[PDB]
Amino acid sequence: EAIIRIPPYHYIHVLDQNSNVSRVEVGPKTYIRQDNERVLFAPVRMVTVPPRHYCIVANPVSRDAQSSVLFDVTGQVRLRHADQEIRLAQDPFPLYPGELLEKDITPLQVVLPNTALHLKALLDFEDKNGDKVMAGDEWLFEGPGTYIPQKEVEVVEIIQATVIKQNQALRLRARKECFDRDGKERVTGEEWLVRSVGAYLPAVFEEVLDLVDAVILTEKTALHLRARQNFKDLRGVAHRTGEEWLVTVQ
Amino acid sequence: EAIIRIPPYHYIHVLDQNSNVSRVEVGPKTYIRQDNERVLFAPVRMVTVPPRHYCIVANPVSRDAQSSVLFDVTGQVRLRHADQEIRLAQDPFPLYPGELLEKDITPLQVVLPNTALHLKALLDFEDKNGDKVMAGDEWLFEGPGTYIPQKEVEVVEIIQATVIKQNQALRLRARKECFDRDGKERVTGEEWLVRSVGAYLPAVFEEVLDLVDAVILTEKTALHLRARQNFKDLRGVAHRTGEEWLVTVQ
Repeated sequence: EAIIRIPPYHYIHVLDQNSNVSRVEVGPKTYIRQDNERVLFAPVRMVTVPPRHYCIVANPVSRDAQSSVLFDVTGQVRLRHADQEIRLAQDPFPLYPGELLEKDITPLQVVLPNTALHLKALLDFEDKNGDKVMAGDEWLFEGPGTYIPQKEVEVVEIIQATVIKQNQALRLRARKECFDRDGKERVTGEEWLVRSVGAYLPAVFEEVLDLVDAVILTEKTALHLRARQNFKDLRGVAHRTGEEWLVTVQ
Repeated sequence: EAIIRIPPYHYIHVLDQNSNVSRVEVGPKTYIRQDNERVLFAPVRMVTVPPRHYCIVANPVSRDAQSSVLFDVTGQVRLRHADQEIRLAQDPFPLYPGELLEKDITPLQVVLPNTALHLKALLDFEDKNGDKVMAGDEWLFEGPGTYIPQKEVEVVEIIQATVIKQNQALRLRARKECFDRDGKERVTGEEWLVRSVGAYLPAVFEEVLDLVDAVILTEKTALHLRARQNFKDLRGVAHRTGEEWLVTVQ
């Protein structure tokens, strides 16, 4: 039918095959078609973003300073074919020609007060504070809050804060050379021990091992152990790479 | 038949295939149809919301400041394709075109005076008090009362208040790092003990374990126990990670 026939917050792409300038006809209206405004698709609803949600739209539209959707000399929509635009809660924005929906509408990303997101940047970019973000930096999203899902970052995994009970410690194994909470250089595979009571939130590098509990030392017993390598114990005694000594209640 | 023929609080969608501006014709009347007001469905009743009930309507209608159902330049109803509207007790509101009923009319949500709802937000939003609600926060609906079923929140489970009899205690296991009723940081898996007599309402994080009863200590007997880890008992005595001592009537 030559008459195209639109519901209210709907829009269709008219294929002006005198120019193929496919342009969104934001409804609603009894738009009339010559074969210079050829309709492409159906009156399907094309749902929008509910509050505090996000949708991933392929090939978004380039926007000027006033956030206006630009058109070129022939009237075709100015696109970002090789970009992405994270659309938060907003009106039923017209899907301009080229604008494809990669990910349909999805709920926002939530972290529990003691979980963390391994926020891996996939693409080099600059954060809002604007200091530096390398193409693949690792930074840990903190506890209670909500992250804004961006196109340049990827949530590889959710990191549950492993719990360090008293008389228990976490055998942390870094897989890259870096620092720790205390501040001494932690190298790859160097298993170190943190005794801070609580739910020690693992960093981007700490591979969590088993929770080692403190052995039980009454005056009836003494722990006979061998040092695997040079270090200084909690009491402040230098020990060699295999010297066997006793730790007691004293 | 060219005559459409409506009962009183009924309404039908007329498909103006000169514009397909499907618009609700709120009855009742002897509306007459050219093929520019094409009827879509039947005089089926389309029940409304009884008092203190709620219905979930897909694709609700956008409303202005005066809560008027808007129309666009061609007269098609202004919809919220990507939103929800919780309809409380109200009149037989016209189901405008696009407006679908996700959940049919259902009774309101009730909590017994000592049950609780694990109110999980599915979507990021702001509560009525307006401080902050992250996308997936956990807050416990309290006792005797009624919650308003919202689109942004989900009742995962009903939480029966587990009962702590005297000489009994609850072995609470948090699965996230957080605080407790007393106020000390409770980390994941750290089983702690609450001795407050009553029906201790479990929090959003407390996984309830078995109810441990107080052992029976007459002067005839003494409880010989070993401490699993460093702590301070109720009497205020530091105990090591395996020191075995006796607790008596004294």
